[PDB]
Amino acid sequence: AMNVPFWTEEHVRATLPERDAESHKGTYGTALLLAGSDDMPGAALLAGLGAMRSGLGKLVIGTSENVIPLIVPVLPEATYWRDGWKKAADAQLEETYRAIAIGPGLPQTESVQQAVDHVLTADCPVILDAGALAKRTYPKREGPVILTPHPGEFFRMTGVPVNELQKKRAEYAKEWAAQLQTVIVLKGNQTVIAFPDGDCWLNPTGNGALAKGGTGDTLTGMILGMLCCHEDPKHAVLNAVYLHGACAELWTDEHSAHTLLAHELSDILPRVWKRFE
Amino acid sequence: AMNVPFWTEEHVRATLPERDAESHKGTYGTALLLAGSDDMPGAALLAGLGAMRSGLGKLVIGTSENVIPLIVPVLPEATYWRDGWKKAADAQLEETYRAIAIGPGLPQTESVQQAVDHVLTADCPVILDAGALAKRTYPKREGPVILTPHPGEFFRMTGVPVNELQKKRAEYAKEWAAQLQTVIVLKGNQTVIAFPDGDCWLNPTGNGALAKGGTGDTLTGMILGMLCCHEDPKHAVLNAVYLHGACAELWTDEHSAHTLLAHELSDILPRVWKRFE
Amino acid sequence: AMNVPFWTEEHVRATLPERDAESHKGTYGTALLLAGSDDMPGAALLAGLGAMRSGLGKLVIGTSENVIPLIVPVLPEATYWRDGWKKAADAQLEETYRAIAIGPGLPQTESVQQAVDHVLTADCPVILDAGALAKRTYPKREGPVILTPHPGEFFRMTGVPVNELQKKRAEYAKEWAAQLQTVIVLKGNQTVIAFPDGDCWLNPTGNGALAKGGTGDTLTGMILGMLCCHEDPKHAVLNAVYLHGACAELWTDEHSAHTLLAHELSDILPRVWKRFE
Amino acid sequence: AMNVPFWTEEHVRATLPERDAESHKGTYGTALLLAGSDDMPGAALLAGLGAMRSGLGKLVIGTSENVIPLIVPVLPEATYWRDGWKKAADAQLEETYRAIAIGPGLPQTESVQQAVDHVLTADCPVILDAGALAKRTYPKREGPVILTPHPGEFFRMTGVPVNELQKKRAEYAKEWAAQLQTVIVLKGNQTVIAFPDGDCWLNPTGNGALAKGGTGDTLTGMILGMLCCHEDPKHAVLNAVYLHGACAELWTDEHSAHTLLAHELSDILPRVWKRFE
Ligand SMILES: Nc1ncnc2c1ncn2[C@@H]1O[C@H](COP(=O)(O)O)[C@@H](O)[C@H]1O
Ligand SMILES: Nc1ncnc2c1ncn2[C@@H]1O[C@H](COP(=O)(O)O)[C@@H](O)[C@H]1O
Ligand SMILES: Nc1ncnc2c1ncn2[C@@H]1O[C@H](COP(=O)(O)O)[C@@H](O)[C@H]1O
Ligand SMILES: Nc1ncnc2c1ncn2[C@@H]1O[C@H](COP(=O)(O)O)[C@@H](O)[C@H]1O
Ligand SMILES: Nc1ncnc2c1ncn2[C@@H]1O[C@H](COP(=O)(O)O)[C@@H](O)[C@H]1O
Ligand SMILES: Nc1ncnc2c1ncn2[C@@H]1O[C@H](COP(=O)(O)O)[C@@H](O)[C@H]1O
Ligand SMILES: Nc1ncnc2c1ncn2[C@@H]1O[C@H](COP(=O)(O)O)[C@@H](O)[C@H]1O
Ligand SMILES: Nc1ncnc2c1ncn2[C@@H]1O[C@H](COP(=O)(O)O)[C@@H](O)[C@H]1O
Ligand SMILES: [Mg+2]
Ligand SMILES: [Mg+2]
Ligand SMILES: [Mg+2]
Ligand SMILES: [Mg+2]
Repeated sequence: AMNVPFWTEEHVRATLPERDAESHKGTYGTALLLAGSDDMPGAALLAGLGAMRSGLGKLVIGTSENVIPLIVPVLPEATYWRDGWKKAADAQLEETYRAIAIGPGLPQTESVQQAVDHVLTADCPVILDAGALAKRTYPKREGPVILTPHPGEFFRMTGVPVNELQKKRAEYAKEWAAQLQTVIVLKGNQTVIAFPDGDCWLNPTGNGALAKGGTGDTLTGMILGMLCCHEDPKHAVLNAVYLHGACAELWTDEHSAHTLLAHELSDILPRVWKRFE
Repeated sequence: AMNVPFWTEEHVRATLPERDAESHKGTYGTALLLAGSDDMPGAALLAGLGAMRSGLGKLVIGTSENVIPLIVPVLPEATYWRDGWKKAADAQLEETYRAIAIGPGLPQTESVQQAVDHVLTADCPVILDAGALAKRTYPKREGPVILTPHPGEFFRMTGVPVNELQKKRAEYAKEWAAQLQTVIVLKGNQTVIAFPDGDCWLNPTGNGALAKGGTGDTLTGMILGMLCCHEDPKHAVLNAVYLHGACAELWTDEHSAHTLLAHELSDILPRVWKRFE
Repeated sequence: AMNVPFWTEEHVRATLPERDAESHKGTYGTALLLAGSDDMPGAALLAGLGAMRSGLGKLVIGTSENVIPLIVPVLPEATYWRDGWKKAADAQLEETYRAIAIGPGLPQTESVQQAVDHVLTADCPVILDAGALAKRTYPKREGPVILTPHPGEFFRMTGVPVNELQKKRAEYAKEWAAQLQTVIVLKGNQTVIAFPDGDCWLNPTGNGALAKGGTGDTLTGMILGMLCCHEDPKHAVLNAVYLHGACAELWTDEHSAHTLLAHELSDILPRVWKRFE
Repeated sequence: AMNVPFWTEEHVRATLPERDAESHKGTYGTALLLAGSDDMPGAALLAGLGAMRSGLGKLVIGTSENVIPLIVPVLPEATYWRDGWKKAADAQLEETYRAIAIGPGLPQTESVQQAVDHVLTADCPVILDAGALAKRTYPKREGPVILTPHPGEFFRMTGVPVNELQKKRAEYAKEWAAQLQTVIVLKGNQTVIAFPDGDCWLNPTGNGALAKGGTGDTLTGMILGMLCCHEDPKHAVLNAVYLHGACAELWTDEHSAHTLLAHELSDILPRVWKRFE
């Protein structure tokens, strides 16, 4: 209705970063992932794999103590801030991060919001997902704040009922990105990426293989890692959404769309990303 | 003897569901898996992988507390109801599920039967396997009850000795599906799928690679997931049994039948299912 | 020197079992693996994978309590006898097994020998490896006892120094198989399989990729599983040793011999075994 | 500037060891890896996989008690010295090792230095990495001491600021290898391998896929294993650095350089090493 353009293959190709010969892990920064709780542990593994696959230099995972041992055998490249998401409720971060994500696998509690308020005093891009998404406003700060709601979460944030939202997705996503002054990645078929300066794009990739638990956790991690290796955080968000969907499309070439498990998106991304270089 | 027809490739092709572009995890429902105990933990991983591979939207695994950490690194897409199978002994479920399975890796105790009685007050299809199979009767309810005995379990349920059962498998499975008013998936070479309205089919797929611990746990999960994405639960049961056997047949093309491990059925299913689309 | 014959491809082909359409896990029996301790846990995973890959019907792993959780995510098809190897020191087994192995990852203690004495009152083939190998004698019983020493272990059992043993491997292995009335699988390049009735064979397969920790643990499991699916336990031992070596030979076609990890033998066996059918 | 030569493919080919038919795990020695702590557990898995992939006979991992269970399911071929890195602070090793590595995933503490001092009284090559790297001197001993700093660690060791170091890498690495009488593997693009007898080489392999957490942990393990199977420890160091980089180059043929995870280097090495035989 607003003729929102698609972020196309050519846009992805033009904006994906190089990984120069003369670079080291510091060049690509340290990200912080605040995710995973005792009854929702998996989201931390899913977002952690997503992030480390996506071009960062180092990853610190601030997860609940009992979730740590579940990540290590799969992702021994991550290090930990023990009970990090809980500790972030109590004080500003003393360490500097290139980008921060909070929420996958976290409960929708006031303590999580206290951690959000603390993380937002850092000077870096911050992603809020899942349990960190609430009806609230956001402080003026330098770095972008990126919200990644599915339509149910968007209802929670805005009071716009899902059946109404789905009739005018880009109109609502844009209106709320403007009002909140946050980026909004409104998930679904033709995911909307709405920027608070009024730029808006639709994502052309993806399919129903993604319509299963965990896929958004992987996405959150992909955005996190891409924020570390892209100079322009807009490109990081857009490329992450695009490549996430493209991994599902590769899967369905030889596998049924009913059978994908989220973590496999991370396994597919290395070859998919290569195709866009 | 009763000329029971085979559920054929063409039946599978005609009844497997689509996964539409305009769908999300809610479209494919949330299943509940009540499985896995401290000395039989593996069944929960096997049924959990089977279920998430088979087209559901979300999976909640109600397993013993100490089994949880053993599933997460392999299946980070599942969430948990801590000690769920034990808690189900005490009260009706307050959450709504698209389908429920109970029994793989559970002991054959009265407490498991109490959980069965509670789960049966939900309005959804329910699968009973392994430890949940007992000599008993079933309350009138809307959703189908699907029993998945091997011949030893069928003896436990009915008093029909295995050596007699094996002479007239479909006759006994049909008689007991009618008497109990449950679906009976009577396992073995030429698995019988007997419906309580008198429909009955034989499964043409599978081989001796399946004659090893855990394969039925994987099957239970496959039925669970297929109940979530098929409109007709009869088709879900039939397709699950068929595709389970077909995965073993793919394995034996290049691998010895002596060497299959149950979890690999789940790894094979993505490509096998694609062939039937 | 004694012109001991090789167990050849044609011998393997002639003696490997079928896995009939009309069979179930009971047909292929339940094995018991008594293995793995707190500072040597890995041997239980290695022997467990080896066994379940090798044609048994069910596997019960009697391992230390804290080792259980380390096996489950890799081998969810196994079930457990909690602290089984320790409990076997106290009483005869009340359950019937098709075959038993004891020792991989167990300490060389008197308590392990007490478990050995108890396991030997069962009527089935029994394999002793690693910590279960000691200087001792064996009671008259129906089922074969199969010892799987490397030359260091053979010295421990016999007092024959390794440098002397290696000069006349088959002569010593035969002499001691006769004296003890046990099968002796004397490991190394050209493994000797000596039977207490005086039959003796050399194994023609294998290479230096096997000269690394854990490979014998995998072998012990392979023998265990093959004892369950072969009618003649001599063939089970011989085929296991042969196929174990053949998996290393397949590895070295495209991978360096320096780089094999024991568990990968188990991953290779499905395709290798197929070649001999 | 000093015209330091590259260690080339032809050098690697000429110096990689054989793995003879008549060999066993003792031929290739037992290594000790002192690595992994509660908030940095992954380094032990990464270095452990690296080491066992690289031609040793046995590996003992002296890691913190709670890290053990995280390694076993991935690397069941390793055995353990429980809390080994901590115990090494208290006394000389009573066991003989072919080579020792200390530091990956260890904190930069005085207790780690006490363990270093004890390990150095053994008569074998010793690698110091990560937490074991400090500003210090080294006792006269037979076996080489091999330091594996990245430029940040080199600053910690020497006071040479990174921006100055990077202008004259080989000059500084050589000067400090001479002064300390240690081997220095100065990491980065064109890694410098400086020997204390004044030999020095540059590594021609590798790319930005390596510029991510954990890759140096894998390298430390590769050096450790190669020290066990090479007669000349200089060749072991040089070959390890070379093959490590070559694995990254193989990865980038079909996968994006942004997406490599360190543990995958270990998965690639078997085929890469084969190419140089
Ligand atoms: N190749 C390199 N060149 C320059 N600095 C480096 C290099 N590798 C690591 N560093 C520095 O050391 C830090 C990493 O320390 P660590 O994570 O403790 O191993 C980086 O953030 C850089 O500041
Ligand atoms: N049918 C579909 N087509 C394309 N993308 C989808 C579809 N269903 C779900 N997704 C994506 O899967 C993810 C779901 O996020 P979440 O609900 O947080 O797991 C988002 O990236 C969605 O845009
Ligand atoms: N693409 C979508 N369109 C409409 N509703 C959705 C979509 N994705 C998620 N939801 C809603 O939110 C619920 C999932 O919430 P959660 O499992 O907490 O992430 C679903 O059951 C739906 O009711
Ligand atoms: N020989 C065989 N041919 C076909 N299917 C088999 C065979 N042996 C076992 N199965 C199947 O393997 C599963 C065994 O279930 P369970 O005993 O619960 O593990 C069922 O789906 C059986 O029908
Ligand atoms: N296809 C089958 N035909 C006959 N008996 C079976 C079959 N599958 C399982 N059983 C019996 O039930 C036992 C397995 O029980 P469980 O291990 O408790 O699932 C087997 O040892 C058999 O005695
Ligand atoms: N160089 C070699 N050639 C053939 N087989 C070997 C070689 N080195 C070791 N093995 C085998 O590897 C296993 C070692 O057993 P263990 O010492 O118990 O791990 C046995 O099956 C040996 O025969
Ligand atoms: N094929 C073989 N030939 C000679 N000695 C061996 C062989 N395999 C193992 N050993 C000896 O036994 C030791 C291994 O014992 P273990 O690690 O306890 O299994 C080796 O270090 C050797 O001294
Ligand atoms: N851009 C690059 N080119 C080649 N090697 C690299 C590059 N970045 C990092 N490395 C290597 O990756 C490892 C990093 O070690 P560490 O910082 O200890 O993880 C070392 O082997 C470095 O030489
Ligand atoms: Mg989500
Ligand atoms: Mg069963
Ligand atoms: Mg051994
Ligand atoms: Mg390092």
